[PDB]
Amino acid sequence: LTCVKSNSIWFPTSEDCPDGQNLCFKRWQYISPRMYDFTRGCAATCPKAEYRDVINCCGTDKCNK
Repeated sequence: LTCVKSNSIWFPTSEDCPDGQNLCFKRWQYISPRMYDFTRGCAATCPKAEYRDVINCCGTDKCNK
């Protein structure tokens, strides 16, 4: 599986997922009313979304743009 990857170290790019990580995720973490951290990458499992920790996942190549 290949996913879009973007985080504190990576400008948007693509990652070939480590074996056993078969999900691509998009995640938003609340910092303040007008600020959040947006990240993208590979994952093994998808936790439930919450208001301040919003996540969605998918299992097709680069489906997490």
